[PDB]
Amino acid sequence: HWGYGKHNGPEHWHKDFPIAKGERQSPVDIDTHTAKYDPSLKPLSVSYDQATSLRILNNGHAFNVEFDDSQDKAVLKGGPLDGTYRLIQFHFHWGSLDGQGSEHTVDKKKYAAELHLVHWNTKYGDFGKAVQQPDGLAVLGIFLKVGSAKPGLQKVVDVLDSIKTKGKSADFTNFDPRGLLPESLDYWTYPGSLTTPPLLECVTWIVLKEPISVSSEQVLKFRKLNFNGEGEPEELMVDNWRPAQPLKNRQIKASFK
Ligand SMILES: CC(=O)c1ccc(S(=O)(=O)NC(=O)NC2CCCCC2)cc1
Ligand SMILES: [Zn+2]
Repeated sequence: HWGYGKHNGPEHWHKDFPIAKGERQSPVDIDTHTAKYDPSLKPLSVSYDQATSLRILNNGHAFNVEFDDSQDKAVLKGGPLDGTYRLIQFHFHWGSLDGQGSEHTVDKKKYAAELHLVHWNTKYGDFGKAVQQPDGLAVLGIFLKVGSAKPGLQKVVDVLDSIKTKGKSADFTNFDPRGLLPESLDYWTYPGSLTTPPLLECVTWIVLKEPISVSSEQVLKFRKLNFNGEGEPEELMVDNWRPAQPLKNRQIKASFK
């Protein structure tokens, strides 16, 4: 099936998933100087107090921390969003080296990695139905650079030896994702897509300006992960990112001057 190699990589995806060359594909380059401050943007409300992690999954693409999205416990609202969006999962995309890994770029700049806190609109009832809708998902994009450790990322780093290969999963309760947030909620926003197949055009994107600092050792653990399944030739999970896509008929709004 699809992957990130020479033969199944992003440039091959359009064959099985035509929308890949569609009209609102993610990620994009964020031209910070082309983006308009939008006064009419309401403030971003990130309400992660009752957030309930359950499991961590290696799906052979990335790893997902899954949350109990059976009630309004950890929600994204305000900003550009109309209604309430439930956190289902977060995952990263990262590089073979520190000079790459991010999917979104800022004035063509690539970060070491990028966090997707994935939420779905509660008016659609569930995630599968939400991705069928243009306003179905809100993804909170956060850039990772290498420097200081993120203390609140270490619990996730420590358990990754337990989910080394495709398919493997671990109980992962009580993780507080507020420890992955930067200081500032300043953000760009655009209409966009899932960045992997099926690349559905169901995403309101919210990328924070302020990156979080992770340690080289924290990112080195992500790179020790495996695309392949247990008992298979070792392919290291690195450069699991989609390059920037054509902006087409889209304006990127900013929450700040
Ligand atoms: C753009 C973006 O953030 C996003 C892309 C795909 C999906 S999905 O297809 O609904 N999720 C998964 O089942 N897999 C996950 C995701 C892709 C890597 C981590 C693993 C969810 C969010
Ligand atoms: Zn993602």
